[PDB]
Amino acid sequence: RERTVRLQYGSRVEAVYVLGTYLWTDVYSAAPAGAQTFSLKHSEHVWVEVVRDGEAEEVATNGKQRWLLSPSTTLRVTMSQASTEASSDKVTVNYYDEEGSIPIDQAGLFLTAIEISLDVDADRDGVVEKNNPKKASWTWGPEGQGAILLVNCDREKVYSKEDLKDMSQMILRTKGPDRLPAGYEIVLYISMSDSDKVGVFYVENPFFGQRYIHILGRRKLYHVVKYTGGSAELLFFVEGLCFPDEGFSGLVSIHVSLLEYMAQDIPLTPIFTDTVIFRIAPWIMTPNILPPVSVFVCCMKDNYLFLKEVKNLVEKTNCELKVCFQYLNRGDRWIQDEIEFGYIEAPHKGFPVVLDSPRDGNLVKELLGPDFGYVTRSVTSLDSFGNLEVSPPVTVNGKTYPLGRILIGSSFPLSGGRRMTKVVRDFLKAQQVQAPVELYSDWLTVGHVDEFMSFVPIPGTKKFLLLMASTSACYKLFREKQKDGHGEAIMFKGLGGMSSKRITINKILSNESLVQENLYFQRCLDWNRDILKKELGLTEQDIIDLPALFKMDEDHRARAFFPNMVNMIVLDKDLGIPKPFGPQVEEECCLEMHVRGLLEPLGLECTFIDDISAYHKFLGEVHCGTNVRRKPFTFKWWHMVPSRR
Amino acid sequence: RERTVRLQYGSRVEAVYVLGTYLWTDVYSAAPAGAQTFSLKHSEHVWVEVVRDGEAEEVATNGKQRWLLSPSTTLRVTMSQASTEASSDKVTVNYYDEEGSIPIDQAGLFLTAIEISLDVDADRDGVVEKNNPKKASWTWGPEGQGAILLVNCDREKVYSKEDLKDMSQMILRTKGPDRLPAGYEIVLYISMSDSDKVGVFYVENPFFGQRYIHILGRRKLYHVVKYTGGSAELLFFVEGLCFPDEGFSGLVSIHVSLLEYMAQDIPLTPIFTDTVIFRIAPWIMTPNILPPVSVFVCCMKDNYLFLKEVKNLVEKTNCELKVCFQYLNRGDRWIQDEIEFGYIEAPHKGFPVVLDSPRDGNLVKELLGPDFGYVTRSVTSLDSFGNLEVSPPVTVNGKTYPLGRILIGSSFPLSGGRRMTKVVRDFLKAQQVQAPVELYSDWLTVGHVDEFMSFVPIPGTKKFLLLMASTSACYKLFREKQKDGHGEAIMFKGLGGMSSKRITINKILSNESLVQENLYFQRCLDWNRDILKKELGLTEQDIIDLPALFKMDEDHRARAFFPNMVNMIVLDKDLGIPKPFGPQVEEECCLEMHVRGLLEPLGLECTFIDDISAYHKFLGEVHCGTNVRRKPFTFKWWHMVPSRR
Ligand SMILES: [Ca+2]
Ligand SMILES: [Ca+2]
Ligand SMILES: [Ca+2]
Ligand SMILES: [Ca+2]
Repeated sequence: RERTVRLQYGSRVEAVYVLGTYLWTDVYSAAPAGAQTFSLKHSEHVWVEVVRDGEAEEVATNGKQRWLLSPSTTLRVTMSQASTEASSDKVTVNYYDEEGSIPIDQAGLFLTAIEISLDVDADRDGVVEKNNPKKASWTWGPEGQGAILLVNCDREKVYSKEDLKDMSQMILRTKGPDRLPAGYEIVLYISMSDSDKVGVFYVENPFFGQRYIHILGRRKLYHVVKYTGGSAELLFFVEGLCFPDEGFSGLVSIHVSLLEYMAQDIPLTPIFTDTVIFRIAPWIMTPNILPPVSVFVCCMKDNYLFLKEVKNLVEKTNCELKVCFQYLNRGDRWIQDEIEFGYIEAPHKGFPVVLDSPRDGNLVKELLGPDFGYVTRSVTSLDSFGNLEVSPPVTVNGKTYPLGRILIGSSFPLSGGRRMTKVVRDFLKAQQVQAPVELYSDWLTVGHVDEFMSFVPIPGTKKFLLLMASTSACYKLFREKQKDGHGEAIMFKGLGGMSSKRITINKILSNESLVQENLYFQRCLDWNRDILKKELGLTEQDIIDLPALFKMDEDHRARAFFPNMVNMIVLDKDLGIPKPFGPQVEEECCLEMHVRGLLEPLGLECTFIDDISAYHKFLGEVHCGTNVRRKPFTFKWWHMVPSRR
Repeated sequence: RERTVRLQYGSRVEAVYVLGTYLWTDVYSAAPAGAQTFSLKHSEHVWVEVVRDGEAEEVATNGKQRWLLSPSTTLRVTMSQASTEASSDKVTVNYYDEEGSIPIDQAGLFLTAIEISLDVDADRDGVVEKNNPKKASWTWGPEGQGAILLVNCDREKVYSKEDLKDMSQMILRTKGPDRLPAGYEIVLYISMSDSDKVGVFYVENPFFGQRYIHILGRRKLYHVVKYTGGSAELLFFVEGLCFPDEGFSGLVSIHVSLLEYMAQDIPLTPIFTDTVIFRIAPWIMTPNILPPVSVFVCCMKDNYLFLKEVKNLVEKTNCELKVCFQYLNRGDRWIQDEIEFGYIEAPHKGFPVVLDSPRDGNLVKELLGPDFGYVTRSVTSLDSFGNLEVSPPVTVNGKTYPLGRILIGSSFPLSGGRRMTKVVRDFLKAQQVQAPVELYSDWLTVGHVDEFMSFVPIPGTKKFLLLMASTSACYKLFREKQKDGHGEAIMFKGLGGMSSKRITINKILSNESLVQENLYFQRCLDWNRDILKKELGLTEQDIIDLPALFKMDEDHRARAFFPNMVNMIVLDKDLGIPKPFGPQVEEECCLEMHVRGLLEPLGLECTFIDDISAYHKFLGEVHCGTNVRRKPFTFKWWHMVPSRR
């Protein structure tokens, strides 16, 4: 970093020198007319080279050497240490005419050397290293570098060092004498565009106590920073205001400049500028294979079997159970549909962050606990978080997705069908590290991917399975039981509001239109199976089909005939599975027995959970919801190398 | 690419098979209840494997082999050649119960195999290869791949193959029997977002002649494509509608799908989809080192010396001269300020493309010739193309910029000064391949980088120089001439409207405020010198300083005292340099002689061009403009690897 400083014809030049740079100095312009040669002297801590046509020669502090004056003969000036009060740092040039050895004039350069570095933790260990030479760039991957910012997820003032504890540190390190020379100041600044992406806090007046003031952000694009002599550090705390999105990459920049005062009405000159970049950490979703921490449940207060059975399930684990009831502004599934658990992470810190999309809007929301960051937002059913899932880590065609891939239900491109809102799809895409895939959920009345699919770990391995609803599996099973003489076996036993229908296996198998409707739904399921296999790199060995059955509405879309078992609580080996209420054979539900026969040999332990008995019947709607909060991946997101956007 | 096709319990399944895929087939669901084992037969061109728990075994066309029925025992079906009218492609499965060897039922799969591939020239040689396996991705670099589109720069109808000659080809290649089976169609489509980025043309009815119809673009997101039997190719022509910009990466996608008809009011199912991506080629600027083709000039019709001298200059070269006059809607420099020559290139074709920003707006604009593509657009003087330059190819800190870097004049970030409009800055940035740098032009009244800087090739080498205006150089020269006894030497000789001012070297050197104003301007120049050296990787050996002098206005901004020599016509070794009208010493302009002494030893040939005499004086404004159209770089832009955006 070479900087231009010219000796002034007929005056001394005084300049601040910033360590890490060096000066090239024109001595030729300040030479009086008619002068021929020049010599120079300089102080102990200034290094001076004479550079003639690109060839550099170090010069002593007081020599008598002379050089011909010439536009192509210049000085190179460097200093390796900042000035103190004991410093007189200078270079003096004397000029000579053709005749005689006594100087006819002299021009000089008086220097004050200071160290200025805006430092961040670019090497991502949680401590702010000195002047990381890569701090002005942000690169992905294990060898990648540059500092990370967390969004402030907790929804002109004064803050202590406690309130800012979760933000990122940025330190302005300086070294120099008691004061900057006359006409200089130091200024921290950001662009107008970044002003809604970040905020920066600082103690403006530490003699009055440490009261952190917001100095950069909305409406404040610059802040003059007071210079302290000697070795000094100013500590700033930095927060992100928003996640990456359509139009925002996640990258922001903060600058510090030493500015020189020219004159009134003249802008100040940026003598030196140092830049750090941050990337705001993306919101990341947790798949079913990650260790469960807490199980969240919502239901009506009187659904007693559901609560007892969920509690019994969780007691088999080390998880905590959190019970929530219904609310005026929210659907009956809201803990599943309106709330999504995810996390954010920086080298120094991370925490869980909940996305909230209340049906009727927000009316206070925690009630979820202080441990969570919280982010709240013409909508269709496809906008629900029931329509959002994420796969376990996969590798596809040699490309690794170490954080898994987000799955979103949609309709065929030319179908004119429903689609999750663009703003939410754009958000998920912009987080980049989960590389989302759209599935086809629009053949379902409600239109949620969690109605037809889920993932479970295979106990005692690092592998997993895709679970798919299958109508073909159900028809096969019922046809077998009928052939076995079980055709009169009744479903919905114990649901009094279903009894008059007297639904048996025979009655189901003889309903011709229902058969055709379910062949079609199987085609819809299989279309998904194929996308999942392609985009997750799965084979048929990775998939288990659970029996399901649907009825068709007037839009030709599906709703559950009996509860969808695939939407289940996965806590490692233990699975809470919705109780299907299937046909009773030998006083056991043939659906429950079939599912156990598929899952148990893999060491998966099945517990059927009754969420419908309290309602006396089942019309395709479930009035309860569950959500599991999980430990984040061990893999650090910033070690991923995502495809070029 | 594995696709799910199930045998149907109690019916035959007919399916289209697309080459490049294969089917996995469930035979277990179609088995009657109570059946134990199955066998199979198949035709000559269908390959069938029995896959038991992931282990695959090829099966003969007619064997007697039997396998136990089981959900985990499936078929894998592949075909390597498309069907003809002579084909009967089929797989038949027979089912058996426990007792007896005669089949109790049979299910079968009748196949029609077709080839479908949407092909583009992804390997960038100008010919459309068959099914490039990378055609759905776009990667930069010499080993990079994916197809390139040109914007249509020539500003519900019918077109011949002639009008579309400059667009990109895309070919849908198919192979199959006389017709698709009942209930299938083929559809080309694009997203709504891409609908303003592209257009696609096709002959809908070739029996009526080849009349190309616009089938995809604004308002048309899909087009049903007629299937022809046998080996067939449908030829599409594709055009880009716009350059990359803020919010548009340059990437677009086109899809073709085989859709299956389900039933009325049911959306059609996308059985197979093939995708090609295009990148729209960026607009690229030509630096002064590229070979000149044509020189464009504008002036008033009576500036005779300018025209004669420019003509004489161009006659020393092989370039063409194009003379343009003044227009009601345009400034006097418009060929320089409102017009910018650049080019676009695709593997098959490229041409020059002019950016047009008329002062008062457009009132027909060519008049520049048919050989050029043409693109026309609260503005300040910084928005002028006089404020836009591009460097020769450089390497900086090991990073190559094989196309050079675009340079744009601006003001200091905190200055509240003028800045080129965001839309234009965003455009230049989005082209990506010239990686623009902002300089400081706002200390100039007009505020154009071309007032203070330019580039010239060094004859007989591959190197170049940066030319910088220097007030220090001028003061040095005048002080020498004064010391030499030339203080009364007069400037502006022959300009009658300057005579009464009687400006001499003495009069200039004694004006104290003008000295201080020009020291300041030199600081502005040097601030630029430093940015240029940093961002272009230049040393002091790459720079020559030309003497310049400015006067200051009420805003503290600079205008030329005498014509700025740095803004010059560079045609290889020959430089048209504005005639400065400097002080006469020994009947030669000391400015002209000084400039010759700097440039000539490098083999640069200097010609001074008088653009001001026709006006009788010089107030800082130039009434003529020039622009040089050049050959594009030999380096292909798509071979560059730009930084992640
Ligand atoms: Ca660190
Ligand atoms: Ca969810
Ligand atoms: Ca090709
Ligand atoms: Ca220009």
